[PDB]
Amino acid sequence: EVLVVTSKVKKLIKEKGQMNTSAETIDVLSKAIEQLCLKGVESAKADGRKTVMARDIVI
Amino acid sequence: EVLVVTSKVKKLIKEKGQMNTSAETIDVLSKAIEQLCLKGVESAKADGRKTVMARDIVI
DNA sequence: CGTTAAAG
DNA sequence: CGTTAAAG
Repeated sequence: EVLVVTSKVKKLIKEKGQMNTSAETIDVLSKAIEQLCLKGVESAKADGRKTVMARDIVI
Repeated sequence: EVLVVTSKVKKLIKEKGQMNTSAETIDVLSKAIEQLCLKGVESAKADGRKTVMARDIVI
């Protein structure tokens, strides 16, 4: 379910912008990781590989 | 440094694609979270808010 | 040691 | 910020 380290995302946002982070922001970041991983699976399989690589995460 | 839950990203990729996940893939996912959070800070500040919200993470 | 509760 | 879970 939760694919981001909430404490570290909040520490980064507080330190860089002096701002809080909503529960829903954490949810969007987790869903974003999920979709990157699933599209990374498609890309590695399309190339016949058994490993998702950095080049499979299109950003 | 590491903003993704590595064990859960690897579990997701293994379960969904029967594939391994490279060290460099985890690094790209962490860098992707970092850039989303920093762009989220810019968006919330531009709107004069003290909270990064779901609508500040443009995907 | 990051997450979840709830003491101060 | 101490307690409760569970990632590393």
